[PDB]
Amino acid sequence: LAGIVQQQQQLLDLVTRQQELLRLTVWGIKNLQTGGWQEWKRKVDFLEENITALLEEAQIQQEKNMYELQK
Amino acid sequence: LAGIVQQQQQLLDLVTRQQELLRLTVWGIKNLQTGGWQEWKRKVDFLEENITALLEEAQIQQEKNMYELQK
Amino acid sequence: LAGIVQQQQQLLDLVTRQQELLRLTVWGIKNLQTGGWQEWKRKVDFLEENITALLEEAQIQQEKNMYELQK
Repeated sequence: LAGIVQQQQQLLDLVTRQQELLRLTVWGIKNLQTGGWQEWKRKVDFLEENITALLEEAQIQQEKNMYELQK
Repeated sequence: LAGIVQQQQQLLDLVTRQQELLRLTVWGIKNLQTGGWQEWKRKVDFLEENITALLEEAQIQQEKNMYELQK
Repeated sequence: LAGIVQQQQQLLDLVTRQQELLRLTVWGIKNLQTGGWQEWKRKVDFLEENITALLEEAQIQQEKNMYELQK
């Protein structure tokens, strides 16, 4: 199971890095933009906040899984 | 294994949410755009369709894993 | 554990496909862009390189996990 848990850490790191890149693409689009943009912004803001929260929760679950593994 | 299966659900939720954000960034780029854009669109369309299909398959696999766990 | 390992492959495939889509959105933004863009580019380049490396590492870990499973 150590390999499976390690793979989950690698996937978590990948999703975290992809979120960093997504944040940059959103910044880029907002910078180029300055219709339906008002609502676009509201949705993007919700997703960014929600994903950030989910990453934190996934990190906590990773730690619990590692704890149960190490114990 | 319950924690590992739960972590897979959290990663699936993260990728799903990131796809929602990606769909919005693609919408934003298309809106700003209106060269090599014709082919860019074809590739983006393929990826969006393929990822959507993969998310469905991952959800089904998650359910099967949860079933085997619960049983 | 076969189902869990298979689910990790599905998540890896999802993240890989999302990276392909992210690469396209970055290309699109760069094409539309032509301030803080110089640094934006430096950060995006770092993330693209780092994520590519992480995908390779995740693929290797997937293979090791599958090996231990098959053996």
